[PDB]
Amino acid sequence: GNAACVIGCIGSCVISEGIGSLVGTAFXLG
Repeated sequence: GNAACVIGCIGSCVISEGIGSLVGTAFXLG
């Protein structure tokens, strides 16, 4: 997980509308 993914995870759970933001941090990868 790069530093860029961390910043994205901050607003990934919203655009992804997943179960939990904690899981959105994984999207940072792919």
